[PDB]
Amino acid sequence: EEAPWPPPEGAFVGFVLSRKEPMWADLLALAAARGGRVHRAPEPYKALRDLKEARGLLAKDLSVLALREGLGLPPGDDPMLLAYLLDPSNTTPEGVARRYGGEWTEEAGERAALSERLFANLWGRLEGEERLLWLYREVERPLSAVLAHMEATGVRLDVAYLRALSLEVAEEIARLEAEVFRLAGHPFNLNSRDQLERVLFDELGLPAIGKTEKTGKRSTSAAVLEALREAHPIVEKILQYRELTKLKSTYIDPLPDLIHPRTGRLHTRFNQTATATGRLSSSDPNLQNIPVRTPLGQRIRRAFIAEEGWLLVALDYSQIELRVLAHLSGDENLIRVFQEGRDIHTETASWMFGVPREAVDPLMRRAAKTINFGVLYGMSAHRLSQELAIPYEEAQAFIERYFQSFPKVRAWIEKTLEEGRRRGYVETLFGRRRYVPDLEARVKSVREAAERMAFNMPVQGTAADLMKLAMVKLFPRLEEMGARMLLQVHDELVLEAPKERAEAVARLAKEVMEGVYPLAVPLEVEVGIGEDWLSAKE
DNA sequence: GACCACGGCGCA
DNA sequence: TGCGCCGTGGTC
Ligand SMILES: Nc1ncnc2c1ncn2[C@H]1CC[C@@H](COP(=O)(O)OP(=O)(O)OP(=O)(O)O)O1
Ligand SMILES: [Mg+2]
Ligand code: NA
Ligand code: NA
Ligand code: NA
Ligand code: NA
Repeated sequence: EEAPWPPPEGAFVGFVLSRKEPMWADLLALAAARGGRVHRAPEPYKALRDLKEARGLLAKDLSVLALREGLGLPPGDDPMLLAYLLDPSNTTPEGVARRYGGEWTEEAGERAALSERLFANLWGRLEGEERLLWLYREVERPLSAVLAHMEATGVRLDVAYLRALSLEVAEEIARLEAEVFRLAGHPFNLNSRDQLERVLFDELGLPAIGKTEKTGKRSTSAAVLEALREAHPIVEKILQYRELTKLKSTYIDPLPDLIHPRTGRLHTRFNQTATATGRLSSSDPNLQNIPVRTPLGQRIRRAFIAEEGWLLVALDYSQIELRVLAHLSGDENLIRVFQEGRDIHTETASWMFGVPREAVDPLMRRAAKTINFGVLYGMSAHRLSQELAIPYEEAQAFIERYFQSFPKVRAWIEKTLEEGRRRGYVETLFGRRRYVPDLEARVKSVREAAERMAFNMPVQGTAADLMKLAMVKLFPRLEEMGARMLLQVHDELVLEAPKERAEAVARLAKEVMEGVYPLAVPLEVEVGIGEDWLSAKE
């Protein structure tokens, strides 16, 4: 059972970290298991040099830490990836363990033994599941290596810039805070939604609109505040206060404190088994939700910069989820729009909601986007009218004139739900699965909620599969050009390239992304270059 | 000190 | 539709 370090090749690794973040963790223990024997490493760090590959639960995490120490240790087989492909609700080692025959403990040796056992059991369950096997070998397993390099590389942050911006925003916050209190006739904690509720609906005469989900309090959400924007001067200042405090507390203040001492850069984690649809997630810190939609947000984007002598290259799949819907549904009108190379939102703004596409004003185009997104998420005419500043009836029509112009989308949604009810799951173009039991619920509200989750997954998940595949293909090509892949934001990639190669890099990555997997419609990629994330965007 | 539920909101 | 993080108001 107990055998001296080192282990034979192909052994499963087990390791304990002082904390969950690979880039910040002390490696406390390092074990390995193979053929019914466990090898525990006398000194974890030195023991790392003996390994040729990290095979086991949470492989990437160990690879990231290895890369941190200047070791080129790649992640290989990971039972978590197998489990997640079988059922995307398999997101943690704790859960996967109890489910497939072990216990996730806090000891390296037991973790190595667990990894071996779980892999054997899980690999057998993936026999016959050829499409999931293809996903594992061709996408998830290789992807884990790409992600490990991204995590270890990190991205550069203009700290002094954010420090200065912080002091600016702090001053503006105090003005709004002072005004709000003037209008309230007294100070209170403006960050407390409970105290705000009292002030708005009880102390001021403002009418409550909706209520909160769990506790049933009168909501003070943006949707509610926006509707009361001209019911009282205090509202506008509260909306602005919300924006500034959100951005300051979430990005401006925390980010500078997260710079790594060795790298001088910011290192997120790209979670590979975290979502029900097949998307990645980002945490510690989350870099897939850096602001950009507001002025202040854009000034925050500017903080993410290229290394000196380098440029950022930002690549973005144009309307990918819509293109994927065109393919999956086979709707002629939708397919023709993309094949003719037309702006789908502009076309959507003419095909319905009047005419003609020579064209529509910009405010009309966002109207079309709202509809499209709405269809994507199964948004009711209610929330659509509230999202469109138009009477409820005006929204109902807009939704109908949509399914008139793109009939096969309707047929596709109905077909997807029917098959989901029979099989108990839905799938992406590549066969990635999400089980959706509640399609058979006897409570309409629950059932319908489940339906929206169900038919959306094939779209969101196919777009995720495509991006993942693209990253897998793109990565080796960048390596050979001396370029870096830094971040992924669902439909977008951010790279780093030497100034002199930035053009060549952008051209190559663009073409690699557009040709990732030919569909019934072309994939168009928009690319931008700049010294910071904002100026690199379009 | 850590952790929780909630409402709220940042991004795709 | 899918995430992860914030402060509040709390518990332990
Ligand atoms: N405000 C919002 N609300 C909900 N979902 C949103 C969103 N913004 C984006 N998404 C979702 C849906 C799409 C995706 C981001 O795509 P783009 O925002 O770039 O819209 P695209 O289709 O490319 O039209 P373009 O104007 O760019 O031509 O994330
Ligand atoms: Mg876009
Ligand atoms: Na991992
Ligand atoms: Na139904
Ligand atoms: Na989606
Ligand atoms: Na090569």
